[PDB]
Amino acid sequence: ASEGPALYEDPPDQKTSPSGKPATLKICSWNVDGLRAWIKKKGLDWVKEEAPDILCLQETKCSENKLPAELQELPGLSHQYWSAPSDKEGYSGVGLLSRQAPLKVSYGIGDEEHDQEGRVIVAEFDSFVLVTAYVPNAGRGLVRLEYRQRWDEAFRKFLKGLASRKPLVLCGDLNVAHEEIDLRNPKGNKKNAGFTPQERQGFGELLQAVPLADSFRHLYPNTPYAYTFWTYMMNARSKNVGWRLDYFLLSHSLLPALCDSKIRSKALGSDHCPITLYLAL
Repeated sequence: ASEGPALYEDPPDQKTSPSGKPATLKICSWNVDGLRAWIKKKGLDWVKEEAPDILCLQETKCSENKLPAELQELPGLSHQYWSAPSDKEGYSGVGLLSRQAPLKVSYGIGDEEHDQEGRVIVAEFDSFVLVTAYVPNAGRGLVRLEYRQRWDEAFRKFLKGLASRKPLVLCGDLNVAHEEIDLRNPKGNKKNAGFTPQERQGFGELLQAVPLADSFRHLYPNTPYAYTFWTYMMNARSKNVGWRLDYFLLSHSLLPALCDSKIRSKALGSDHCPITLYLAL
């Protein structure tokens, strides 16, 4: 490869808003790459250290009926909701674990075509709606890119609907590095899943249509080498050859409440690292 190590030190946790209000809500999002594999790699021990109010998980690869028992040993996240593929098999899948029960939990995006792979959970709270998503990969050889574009449109229109009623927080694996700054090797990936012009545009359209703001990039518009994903292959993580695929996207009305948007680079357990959002609601 042409890449060597590129340093990134995630700055300190800013736990107060620009107005001086302390953070009241702490959300953590993490593509676990297999719930049971993740647990075996002591992912839960890190959740305990982070002590989030809400935990959102993607790629659980686990049915709602076959959760591992250790999730019961998770103290302050007793309200747990799961969505998995309708075929009841072990792939994709998302989860949402919360300190308090949402006003309402929904699954999918109200479109039968896009709701069969357990990719979305909607949790409505008093002052905002939380959506966690595992966006369909464009696929090897981009064989699923045409569907991904259909997904992008439907998902975008769905979120616009939600945001019309309450402020929206979208988090999870959106499977795209928006800009060149969001991955280590933009040049060699323009025709690969996660950095096709199609996918990058879909992200821009998402920000515009709903509308939503990239919380991390809002606070750190010029910070390079901040990634949330590295291939297991090729010693990529140690060299920091990665992609920023995991986001917290906020309604514009929530920006005054934005305290910080973190990337927990050193937390192991998956090929993705956790991200954490501080909000002063």
